[PDB]
Amino acid sequence: TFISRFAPDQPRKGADILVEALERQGVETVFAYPGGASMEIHQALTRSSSIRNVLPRHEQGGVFAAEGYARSSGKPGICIATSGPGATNLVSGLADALLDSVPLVAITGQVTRRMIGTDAFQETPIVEVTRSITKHNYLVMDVEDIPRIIEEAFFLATSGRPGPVLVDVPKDIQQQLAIPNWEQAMRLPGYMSRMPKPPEDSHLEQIVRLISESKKPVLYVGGGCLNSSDELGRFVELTGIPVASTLMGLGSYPCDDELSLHMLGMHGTVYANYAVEHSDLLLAFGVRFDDRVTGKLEAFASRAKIVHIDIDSAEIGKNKTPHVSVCGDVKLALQGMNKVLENRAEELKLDFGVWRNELNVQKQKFPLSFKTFGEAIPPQYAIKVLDELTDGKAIISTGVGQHQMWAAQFYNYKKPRQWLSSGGLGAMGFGLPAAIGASVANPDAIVVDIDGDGSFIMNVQELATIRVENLPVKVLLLNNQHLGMVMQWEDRFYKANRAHTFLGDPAQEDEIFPNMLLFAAACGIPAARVTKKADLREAIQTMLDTPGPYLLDVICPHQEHVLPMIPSGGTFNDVITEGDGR
Amino acid sequence: TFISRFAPDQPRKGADILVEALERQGVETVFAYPGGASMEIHQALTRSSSIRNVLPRHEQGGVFAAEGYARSSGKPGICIATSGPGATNLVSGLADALLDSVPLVAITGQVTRRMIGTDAFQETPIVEVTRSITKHNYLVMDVEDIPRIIEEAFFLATSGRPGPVLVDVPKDIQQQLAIPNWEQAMRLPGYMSRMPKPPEDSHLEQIVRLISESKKPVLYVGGGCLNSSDELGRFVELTGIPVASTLMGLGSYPCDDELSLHMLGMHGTVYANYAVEHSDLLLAFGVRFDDRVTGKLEAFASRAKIVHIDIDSAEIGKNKTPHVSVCGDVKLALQGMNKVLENRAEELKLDFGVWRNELNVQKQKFPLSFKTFGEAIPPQYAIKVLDELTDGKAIISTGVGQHQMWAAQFYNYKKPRQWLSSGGLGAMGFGLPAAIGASVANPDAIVVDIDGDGSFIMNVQELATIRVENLPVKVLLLNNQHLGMVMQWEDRFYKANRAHTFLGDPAQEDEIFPNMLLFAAACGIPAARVTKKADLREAIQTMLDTPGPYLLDVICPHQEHVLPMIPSGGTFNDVITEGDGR
Ligand SMILES: Cc1cc2nc3c(=O)[nH]c(=O)nc-3n(C[C@H](O)[C@H](O)[C@H](O)COP(=O)(O)OP(=O)(O)OC[C@H]3O[C@@H](n4cnc5c(N)ncnc54)[C@H](O)[C@@H]3O)c2cc1C
Ligand SMILES: Cc1cc2nc3c(=O)[nH]c(=O)nc-3n(C[C@H](O)[C@H](O)[C@H](O)COP(=O)(O)OP(=O)(O)OC[C@H]3O[C@@H](n4cnc5c(N)ncnc54)[C@H](O)[C@@H]3O)c2cc1C
Ligand SMILES: CCOC(=O)c1ccccc1S(=O)(=O)NC(=O)Nc1nc(Cl)cc(OC)n1
Ligand SMILES: CCOC(=O)c1ccccc1S(=O)(=O)NC(=O)Nc1nc(Cl)cc(OC)n1
Ligand SMILES: C/C(NCc1cnc(C)nc1N)=C(/S)CCOP(=O)([O-])OP(=O)([O-])O
Ligand SMILES: C/C(NCc1cnc(C)nc1N)=C(/S)CCOP(=O)([O-])OP(=O)([O-])O
Ligand SMILES: [Mg+2]
Ligand SMILES: [Mg+2]
Ligand SMILES: [Mg+2]
Ligand SMILES: [Mg+2]
Ligand SMILES: [Mg+2]
Repeated sequence: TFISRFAPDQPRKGADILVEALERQGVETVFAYPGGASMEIHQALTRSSSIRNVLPRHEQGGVFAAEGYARSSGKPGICIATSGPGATNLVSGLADALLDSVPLVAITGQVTRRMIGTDAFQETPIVEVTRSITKHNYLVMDVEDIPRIIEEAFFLATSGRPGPVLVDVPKDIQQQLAIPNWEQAMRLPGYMSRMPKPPEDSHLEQIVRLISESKKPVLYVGGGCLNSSDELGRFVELTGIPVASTLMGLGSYPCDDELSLHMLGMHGTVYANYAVEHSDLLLAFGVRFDDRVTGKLEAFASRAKIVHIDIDSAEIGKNKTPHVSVCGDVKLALQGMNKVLENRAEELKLDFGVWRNELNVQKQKFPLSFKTFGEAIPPQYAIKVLDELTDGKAIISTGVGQHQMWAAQFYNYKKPRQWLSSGGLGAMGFGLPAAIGASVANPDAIVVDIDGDGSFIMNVQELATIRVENLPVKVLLLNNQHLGMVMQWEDRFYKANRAHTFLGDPAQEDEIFPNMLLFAAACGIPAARVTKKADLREAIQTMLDTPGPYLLDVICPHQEHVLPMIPSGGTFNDVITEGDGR
Repeated sequence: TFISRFAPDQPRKGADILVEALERQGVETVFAYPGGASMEIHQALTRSSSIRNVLPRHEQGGVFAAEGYARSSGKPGICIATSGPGATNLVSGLADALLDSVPLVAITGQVTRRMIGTDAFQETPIVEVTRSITKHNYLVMDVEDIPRIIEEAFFLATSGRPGPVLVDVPKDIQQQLAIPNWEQAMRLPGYMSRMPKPPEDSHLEQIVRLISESKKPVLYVGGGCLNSSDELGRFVELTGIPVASTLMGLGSYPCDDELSLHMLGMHGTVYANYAVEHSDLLLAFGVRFDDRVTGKLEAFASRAKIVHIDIDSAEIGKNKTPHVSVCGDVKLALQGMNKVLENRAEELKLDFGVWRNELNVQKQKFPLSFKTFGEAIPPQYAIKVLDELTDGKAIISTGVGQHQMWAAQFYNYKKPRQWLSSGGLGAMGFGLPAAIGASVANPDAIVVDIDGDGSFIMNVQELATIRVENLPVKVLLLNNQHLGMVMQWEDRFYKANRAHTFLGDPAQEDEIFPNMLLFAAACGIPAARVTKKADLREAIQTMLDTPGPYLLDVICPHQEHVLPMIPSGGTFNDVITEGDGR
């Protein structure tokens, strides 16, 4: 039973209705940056005792923080911005949350209704702008629609395939007094009828049937399984099928397990891509068959019966035509198949040890390899040390680039929602604010931002947010003085011709630039730089043991390449297993 | 006669056609940030000897730099970004350039044509997103359309009412070889027929007629006069009409002149708003009648014959219905009226000294006033010192907030395109990157960023750009530890209830946070902080005399308010002339 701060017959500002609507949704944390068109909302936020605001230094940092809050908890992330430039600064985050299916609710202020369309001060048609990069958006035209729209927004952002929902609120609606009707019925008749049903036993038994008939089965696990950790693990015990995970599904099945094929795809392991290439049954659970994973669609699992389970009917058969499909919650589908596999255990006699050995041979012959050059710190080894000293229990957020892939390869995530990384959009500057949101969602957790010197500096202003909010955010900065991922493609396909990929100072060419330690110093964050590989273990240990925020500038040779690499649009026979920029 | 780097019969990559298309447009500087979908363009940029790339650290910094390049030169600014997150990071700049009518050409990379619509890697419908916040945009579907689209883009961005034009280029189009046809005809038949004609002598003589019949004429000069500096000055000699300028038109008529009413509007001087309130002839040249200037439209120039000259027919009569209108270039309209006023000089006998004295009385009774508290540095006085030591010849870019208004009030700009500030959108984080673009456009000029501690930190990452590019950018940081403009509205209309407007550290409440000097130190920029008013003159002099970049942290008491202030939607009789937050 909810307790309001106002009488049931007492009129209150629309902004106070908006905030209370968040309270009834269980919202404890918001990332709001104030502005002229949203001052009423910020005033109403101070009157709330249950909602905490984490003030960022940039609205892109605010929405990225809401993402980290969401990806690392399963809750929806809530960011609030003002009209005009405040709203447009959320755009990268909205498109990011859409492509990665992150539950997110963005509230933007707006000019008064009579000023809309008149090119008013700090006015942009944010609804018209964001319609193609959100799951849905609203323009509140009456104060009485606030309780219904906010309920629909949270329902749409979290149910089905999650995504971002933007709610544009004009200033006059925030000031207008009203008595909210919390018993309103949502106007989502078509969307709720389109919601998938629990999976039938008919479809589930045909899948278990195909599992017994198969001799080379591979699990293709993606971001749709982040809530099916236990159900997937139980499913693997009953089948023994190896698990190949995507960049988004990392942690769903423990990466340190003997049945784990780790990540597959363009920068996936050689054995994971081998398993899918030579499989006869591909169990695609919670994936969307991205070109980063498949490459050439005709050659991806070219001799496999493809079972695809997805809660979005639009994804089933979009890129890869499956044999058997199940449109519904993969969590329920695993529960139904676990009871079938458990009762009919002795009837099926499932044993794929021959197929597993065929893959375990590939593990030994083509594992994840990195080269150590003298005393220079290899970034892969730096991440592996972070895995050890944290026991694989840390929440890892990353930027985008070489360091993002190495954080995916050389860290063994044991649970889902430990791995926070922009996959679909691939937005740099994501790691640091996402670490902020993850730490507020998980205060007693180890949050480490494995960032790159290009990505880190983009939203470096959020270091101020980390200190002011006193968040124990660790920044493992893998500094290579380059836009490494773009530099790697320059070495491979453009004869190492540098096209504006060096981030340092050409005058002082051998000096590390900028001095990221002084960025942390400016915001009162203790920092340190480690260059020699011997000091690396003690440096990372100091970062973890030192309470509060900490930045560790880990210098790395820039000639490193992410391996292995399947070129874009290529097949498994085009995999690059060796080579760098030397 | 243009000289190509390729034979007229030699095939070349579409990216090389794109870059050469820029060369034929006279483009010398671009602000490009590389990414996977635009690597071909960046490779083609290195082959160009005439086009320089200024690599920012954030694409929002890139587009804002293109704005400063444009507003401070009259040329179009050119920014280039990759697909997905690179493109979405341009959004705030595009909407900014649209509302302020800044000539700007944005080029975004895109996934290959066959991948569009498939939710591909780093794909966003940037054309669908930006259609409502650009003058026009394109999606290049064939390599042969590049020479025509780039020509149309620059023509649309610069002709008529300027604005931003985005050109989305897929990756396969950049790689495809072709022989460009530079003699292509632009497909803009309706837009060119809609282009305004030179003004008729019929309309111009009726204006001069109304000038002689008027006894209280006021000039309402805005951003449309930035290229009519001489024509407007000559027009004032022949009429003697006082000049009230907008936030965008600052510098069109010298602010230090005896006929200058300085800025009018919400935060405009008392005498400028008085002149418009009690005028009988309002010569609105190059304005759009913003609510920041008019407030309540019915009371704005309620007893004045309104002559409106604008190159956009959509603006004539949108908010304020005029008596006489001229749809065309105000530069030509002034030339035509100057010949009429010069020949018929003795016939007209123009003398408004009675009206000028009525205003000069208001200048003495209600001037721009600031209060000095002990030794605390008043920001107004700090800007006035910058005016002295630079002789009013510096290029000033600002953020958005209290410091933006004080930079508009207490600096006497002598020429147009010295004042670079986000007016319509009002985007924070604009000053520092715009200063970058202005310095590259005007290397031998004094470029000073009068930024606020909130705005400055948003795009603080561009300090690295300033050092790497060795730009003599001065940063006059007016640090008040608050979001001052939002704080001012809290004091006036919300009983000084702080709603997330303090930017410092609440733990160390009296410590200046963050330490902006260390931000400059991180990027190898010499910096200094001045707190006592006595040291202010020497500190600013050191900033100017020290070659290269320099950051000056000017600490100011946060209780200052921007005065005078006409509340939003109010009239002249509601002007607030005194008060602060103490
Ligand atoms: C530089 C870079 C390199 C990359 N290279 C790789 C790579 O090598 N390998 C790789 O895997 N990724 C890579 N990516 C990321 C890639 O772009 C995609 O993010 C990823 O390939 C696709 O993730 P996904 O298949 O799990 O689908 P997601 O984006 O995670 O979407 C989840 C899917 O499952 C469905 N779903 C969601 N919830 C449920 C539910 N409860 N029940 C049932 N279904 C549900 C959804 O409808 C959706 O289709 C890279 C990214 C970057 C930036
Ligand atoms: C915090 C804040 C406070 C502000 N308060 C004020 C204030 O007090 N006073 C103020 O003035 N502004 C203020 N503004 C800015 C305000 O929002 C607008 O930018 C400004 O009021 C309008 O500028 P403008 O009238 O010159 O039109 P512009 O935006 O500069 O547009 C130029 C107009 O002239 C036309 N035009 C362009 N070129 C030509 C040409 N060659 N020939 C003929 N016509 C042409 C265009 O069609 C257009 O209509 C403030 C901004 C902020 C961020
Ligand atoms: C930025 C807010 O925009 C608006 O809401 C707005 C826009 C156009 C006309 C009237 C209003 S209003 O009268 O409904 N409200 C304001 O104008 N608020 C406002 N807040 C701040 Cl902090 C500053 C400002 O102008 C400088 N104006
Ligand atoms: C980010 C570029 O996006 C694309 O162009 C793209 C998208 C989807 C499918 C194929 C391509 S592609 O084969 O036409 N080109 C690439 O995929 N380029 C690319 N560049 C970098 Cl530097 C990295 C990368 O994947 C990590 N991919
Ligand atoms: C520029 C770019 N990609 C294009 C790009 C541009 N801008 C954004 C916001 N996102 C992306 N993905 C990359 S992956 C460079 C990464 O550089 P980094 O942050 O220092 O990481 P690393 O050097 O390990 O590759
Ligand atoms: C938050 C805000 N306005 C809302 C806002 C939010 N975000 C952006 C990008 N732009 C704007 N205009 C202002 S004007 C605060 C200005 O703070 P400042 O940069 O330190 O300048 P000052 O303190 O002098 O007002
Ligand atoms: Mg289908
Ligand atoms: Mg790097
Ligand atoms: Mg009209
Ligand atoms: Mg930034
Ligand atoms: Mg400030």
